[PDB]
Amino acid sequence: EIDTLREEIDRLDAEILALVKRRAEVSKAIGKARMASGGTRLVHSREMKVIERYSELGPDGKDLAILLLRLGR
Amino acid sequence: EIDTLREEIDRLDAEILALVKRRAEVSKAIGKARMASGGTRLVHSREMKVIERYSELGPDGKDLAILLLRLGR
Repeated sequence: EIDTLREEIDRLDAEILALVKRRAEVSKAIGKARMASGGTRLVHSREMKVIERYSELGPDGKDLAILLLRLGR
Repeated sequence: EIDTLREEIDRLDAEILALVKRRAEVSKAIGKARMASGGTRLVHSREMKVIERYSELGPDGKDLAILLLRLGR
């Protein structure tokens, strides 16, 4: 049973890593299109709603959203 | 196009949040079974391999693994 639980963590990490890699590539695409338009970063609106969604995990959820933001350049 | 990219970030965040919530519940299950056996935490072996896997994202990947570990009690 602890074996099968650790195996399930391995699967969840594989999925999370794949999604996070892809979120960074989509974010960098967005940031390139925005910087080619000299557009203003959506820090107070968009990025705050991203943080709010992860905040449901607690304090570590806000820090997680912050890393995801750093990761997306 | 920036609209459709932001929509794809919304989907990736929804998936990541769901997986992270579940990883915390599996981790807490593992930690309960381990503490009921008075077993030694696998800090230097298991948790280091968890950090190594996320390290492929860079430095923010190691911090991400560290949060995932904190999140799983």
